[PDB]
This record gives sequence, C-alpha cells and structure tokens, in this order.
Amino acid sequence: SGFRKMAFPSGKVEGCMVQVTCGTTTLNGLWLDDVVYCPRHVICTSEDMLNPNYEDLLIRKSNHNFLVQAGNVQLRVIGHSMQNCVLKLKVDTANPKTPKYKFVRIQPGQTFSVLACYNGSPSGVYQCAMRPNFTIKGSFLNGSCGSVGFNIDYDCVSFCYMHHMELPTGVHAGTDLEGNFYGPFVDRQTAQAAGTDTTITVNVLAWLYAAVINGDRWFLNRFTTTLNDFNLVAMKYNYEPLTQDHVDILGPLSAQTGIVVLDMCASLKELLQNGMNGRTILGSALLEDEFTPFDVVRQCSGVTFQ
Amino acid sequence: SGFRKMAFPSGKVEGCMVQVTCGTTTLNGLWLDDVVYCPRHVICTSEDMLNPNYEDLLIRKSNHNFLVQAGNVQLRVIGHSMQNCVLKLKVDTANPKTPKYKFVRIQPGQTFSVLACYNGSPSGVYQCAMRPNFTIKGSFLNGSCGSVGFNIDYDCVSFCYMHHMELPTGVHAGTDLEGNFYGPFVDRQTAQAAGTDTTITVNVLAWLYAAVINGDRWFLNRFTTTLNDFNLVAMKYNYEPLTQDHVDILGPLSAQTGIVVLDMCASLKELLQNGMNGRTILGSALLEDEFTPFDVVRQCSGVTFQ
Repeated sequence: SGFRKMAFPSGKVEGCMVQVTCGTTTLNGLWLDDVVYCPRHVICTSEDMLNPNYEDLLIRKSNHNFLVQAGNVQLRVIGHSMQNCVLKLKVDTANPKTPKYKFVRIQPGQTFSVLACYNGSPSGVYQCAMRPNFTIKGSFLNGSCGSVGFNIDYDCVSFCYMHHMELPTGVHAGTDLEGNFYGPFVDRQTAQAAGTDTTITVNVLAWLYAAVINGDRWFLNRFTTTLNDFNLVAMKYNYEPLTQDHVDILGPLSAQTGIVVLDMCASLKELLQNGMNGRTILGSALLEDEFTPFDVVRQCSGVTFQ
Repeated sequence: SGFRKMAFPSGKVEGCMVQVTCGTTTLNGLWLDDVVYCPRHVICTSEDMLNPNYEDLLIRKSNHNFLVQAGNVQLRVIGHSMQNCVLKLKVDTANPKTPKYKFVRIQPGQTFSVLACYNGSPSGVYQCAMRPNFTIKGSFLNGSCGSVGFNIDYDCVSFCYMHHMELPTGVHAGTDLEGNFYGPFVDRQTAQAAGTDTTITVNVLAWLYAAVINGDRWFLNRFTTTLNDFNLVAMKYNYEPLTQDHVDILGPLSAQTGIVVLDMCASLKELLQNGMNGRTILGSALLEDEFTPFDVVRQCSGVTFQ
C-alpha cells in the first residue's frame, strides 16, 4: 500500500551514458552498441546558438574533434553524421553493457523516467510526463543536455527522449532518439512560444483510482455525469477532453474498484468546481496528472523488471 | 533550472539485490561481498507473525533451508546468524558487483532513496524521508520486505534502511542494516502506535530556498521574526522547533539567495497562518518537507556520482 511518484531502475541506462566533448562544449551522450547519440549543438559555441547553421558548422569538424569519455575509457570516433537534431558518432568499440533497447516516439500524456547526467556521470532519477504541449517539467541544470528519458518493459529499455533545451520560460524541450523534436521547438536560442498546456484528464482519473485503492475515500460523491457534460466542465478548467478511448484505458481500474468511470468523472467535476477544501489526496493538495493508468496498475500490482 | 523529487541512480544497488526463500516465504535480500542480509521474519509463516519466538524458529532451520537467488545464480548458504532483526546468511561466493559501501543509522528528517523490489527484481526507485516519528511514507506492496534505502556519495553507497513492516495505519517501518528498528516498532503483527508526526521545519525552509532560486517569488514578505517567536508558531501547527543548528545548516542557502534565514522563517510563519490562497510553490499546494538542505544544494549545483 501507499503510492509514490516512482521512476524506473536506471542501472541499464547508467551503463550507456558517456561524455561527449567538441571544442569547448561538453554534454552527455548515449552509447548503444558502437554508436554514440548526443545533441547536435555540441558543435556550437555560446555565440553560435542564436542562429546556427548546423550543416556548415559540421563540415568544420572531423572525427578527431569528438572526444568521447565513458568513465575512463577512450572511445575512438571513426565516423559522424547528422540525423535531424542529433549526432551519431560511430565508435570502434561496441558498448559491452548495451541492454536490449527500442527507440520510441511517445505520445503526449505518457510518462517516462529521466536520468539526469552531467559530464557523463549520473546525478539523479525522476519521473515526468510529456505535457500536452510537448514540453516537460523537469530539472535540467547547465550541462544536462543529452540526458535521456526511457521506459522499461521487463528486460528492454524504450528510449523516448533526449534533453536539448531550456526554454526562456523555465520548461524543457527535447527530441526523440531519431532527432525529431517533440513539439514546434528548434535547437536555437530564441523566443519559442509554448502552447497552452491542458491537464491530462485520463491521468488525473487514474490517480483518483489509485487513491481509492489506497484508502483516500472522501472525494467520491453521489453524482454521475455523461461524457459530453463532463467535457463541458473540462474546457472550462483547461482539462483534456475525455474520449471513449480514455474510458476503455481505465477499464481495468473500473473493474477492481467497482466505481464506474463516469461516476469517477462526476467526482472529478465536483473537485474542479468546489476546490479541495484544504484536504489532501495521496499527500497532494492538487489534482495529479503525471500518473498514466498503466503507471497506476504497475504500482498497485508489483510489476517488476529483470 | 526546475526542481524535482529526485532519487539516486540505483545501478549500484540493483546489482546487490537477491531473492531469499525460506519454507513458503519469499522476500528480498541484499548481497554484499559473501553475506546476504534480509529481514528475519522470512523464517515465519503467516500464523507465526502474531507472536513469533524468532530464536526458537531459527533452531528449526539449517543452512540448506535458505534458497538464495541472484537472477539465475544459485548461492550456496554456508552459515546463518541473527543480528537483532536481520538474518546474515554466509554465502560461498562474494558478489562481483559489490560497490564500496557503509552501513549508516540515519537521523529523523534525513532523506534517502528506496529501490522497491519484489522476488529480488527491482521495480522502481523513489526518494522519501525518515519522518520525525521514525516511519516512512513509501510504497510497499506484499513481497517488498528486504528492500533497502540508501544514499550515494560519489562512489560509496550508504545503506541506511531495509523495509520490514506495513503498519495497520498504512505507513511503513523498518530497520538499519544492523537490524535495529527505527522507532519503537517490532517485527510482529500487532497494534503498534505511531507517535505524533511533526513537519520537518528545516526541510520546508530549504525547499523555500530552492523555490526562490528557481523563480517562485510570491511568498517572501516584508516581515521578520525571532527564533523563539517563530517557534511559538511552530508548535501551533505541529512543526519541528528550529534550533541554531538548523539555522547554520541553511547558511549556504542564505548566502546565495541573500535572504536571511529568519526572514525566510517569517515567510513560513505567514504561509502557516494565512494558508496558500490557492497558489503553488514548485508545483505544490502544500509545504514540502522531504528535501534536506543538502538535497537542495545538490540539485541546484549539479553534483554527480561516479
């Protein structure tokens, strides 16, 4: 019993993190087999980041300008290439600690764990969510670029995110491991508008189910609602519209707790309209939206990995 | 920038977790050199846990009743012994993945990371704090006993906690790795009163400093206070009394932000007396007390390990 914002065991990913240095810029890279992945702005200086011609900047470099550090191992660089916004450095040694992995482009509202790294050394591990506006609300100090987000399914690591940028608003943007940014952001130091961020409604509902499972009882009322009627209250408070697909996502949690999904929607409607009156739900005074329904089922069942 | 409840990289500890089976009970053990550490109630059945004579139960066992599983490695057990509330199983093979480690008895208000495990397989990683009443508010489903809490200082793992028990109130109790319980709890299935839990005042203040560092501005007022006058408001709201030692703990954070510690105390006094008016502080609508001042300095400086 009890419910925590729990991140994946980062051991599999710790063994892949390296240090990539190009000229006078040092960030993190990811070492999978004989390829190192890292943000392409490692080739930029501070002045370059305002309007960088990444192609032109890359011709000025050859393989021997990239110094890759895995602890104290020297990786020789035998080839380099740009794929969208990431660099792929061919190294002559396959990583002996490479786990089975996938590259996955995640959808908004999904969650993943972040291994914050600096100079190739792991610092901390925390969970976050891909906000509906494709940003993430993490902790990324100077030198954290190249840190990766991931999920684990038993023995396989699913890499979904690599950090690139701190927006001038304080939120964080990055790419998948094919180099494509999530959202409209570009690896350039300019004004970048982040769209309106809505609350992930299906995640809040799943977190309400985890509270009922763990004894938080007080917010279930005697009301019910319809999909279109709850969706009316949704846009009022900038919540994501609930679809039938979201209802079926919550199917298993509805089965165990015996509370119909639309009845849980009525409890959410009353929480949005009436506030929380100073009470808490799983140690929280807000409505939490960083738990996917798959996250709730995992913690409430003891699913492990390896 | 940004501030997260961040746990240590659990790779060093993942390589020490094993599965310990005695009769029909299966929990987790910790494999350091040629010794496996695990809770002593692995030798109990469900009926035994109400009034177990652990000594008498241990004579009925010999070395070949303990089946230790590290992934698919079979560890032979060549000796067993009780130290307080933990079992020490001598195995004939030293763990090749043993990091440098210490056993540490932590003080209340300190924080550590928890690697939740089931049947010897890591499930998740999260940070928590030793509450002033020596409980912890974690997530421990059935089969999580033996999971350990730890801190990392560069290359050395400081083991401080191993989980033993879920109280009938839903909170969690356990021991240090010498087998001594934190608090008055006993590995027995009975009514166990948990004392009044106060809020860790020095941790809330340090979390207020991290908010100022990261732009949360609104709660700093034009008031100041004294130690005894703030301590008056402390016991009203069940906060820990602040001592001069706590003030000096916050010294470095007072130096960087330029806000005197007692001025931050005045801001806390106004937050306790006036509520929060519906605003947030680092994405939180309550006053967070699970961040030690050493935790704040780490995240705000980029301290890494290995």
